Amino acid sequence: KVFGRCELAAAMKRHGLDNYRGYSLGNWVCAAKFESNFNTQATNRNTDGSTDYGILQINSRWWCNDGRTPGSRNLCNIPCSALLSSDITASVNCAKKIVSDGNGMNAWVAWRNRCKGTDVQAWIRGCRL
Ligand SMILES: CC(=O)N[C@@H]1[C@@H](O)[C@H](O[C@@H]2O[C@H](CO)[C@@H](O[C@@H]3O[C@H](CO)[C@@H](O)[C@H](O)[C@H]3NC(C)=O)[C@H](O)[C@H]2NC(C)=O)[C@@H](CO)O[C@H]1O
Ligand SMILES: [Cl-]
Ligand code: NA
Repeated sequence: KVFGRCELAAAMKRHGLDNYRGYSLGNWVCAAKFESNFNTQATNRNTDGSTDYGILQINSRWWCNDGRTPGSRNLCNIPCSALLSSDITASVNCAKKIVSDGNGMNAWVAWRNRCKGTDVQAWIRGCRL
């Protein structure tokens, strides 16, 4: 599923991401835009053999199990395929765990390079909400 900008914003707010750990809704919408272009089915292979999954490109080395990343961990205790559903519930719960681990949203490289410090409130402009 390719979400619309305001559609994803309302979904993220309903699942409790608005201001979670002090990060406003626009930050999460911006991060999703540059990580996956709002496509829930996005997948990307890393050089170390791990894979990134879903709307927020969560990594298999630490957070989920895909059965093909030898030596990995599974801190969200969930199959990586569950992060590709049209329903973003699993991705949001895991992202809540990730952002609390110590380095905040710097866990997402695209957020650090393209969203951090910018006028992120623009990403929720025009949405009823
Ligand atoms: C969205 C996503 O999956 N991003 C991936 C990053 O999570 C990952 O970076 C590494 O993440 C781990 C787990 O959060 C970091 O470990 C933590 O380190 C801090 C101190 O910096 C400490 O508070 C924690 O104890 C420790 N957690 C543990 C041990 O469970 C680690 O610092 C990150 N490594 C880096 C930044 O080099 C990167 C790299 O694998 O991939 C992203 O896709
Ligand atoms: Cl980047
Ligand atoms: Na794993």
